[PDB]
Amino acid sequence: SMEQVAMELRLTELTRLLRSVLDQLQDKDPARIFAQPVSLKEVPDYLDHIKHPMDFATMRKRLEAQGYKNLHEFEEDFDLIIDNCMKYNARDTVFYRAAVRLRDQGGVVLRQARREVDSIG
Repeated sequence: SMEQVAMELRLTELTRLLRSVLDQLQDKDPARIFAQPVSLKEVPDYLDHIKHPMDFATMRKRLEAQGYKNLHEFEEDFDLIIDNCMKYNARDTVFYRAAVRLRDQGGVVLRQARREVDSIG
């Protein structure tokens, strides 16, 4: 149908906007602490601590399969990245501190993205 196509153009455009959002958030992580999944070879107990792992490469795979239906779902995944780190790592670690900084800096980007998603529909 013509509607399904219209729907698919909006998903594609949302994907377009979320790709730009993802690139902006990932620039706030110059150390690349959040770039890839925590290694289960290097942290074999990780899943005993963290039940839903997340990282920027995994978000990117979901993104490119148009797997985010709305901004809320995308934010949920970003928030997992931050929250998993803040639980697994202690407060006095470069990891925890990197997550705090990513959260603080990402807030600005996410604030405007919500306005853009509401605005452009």
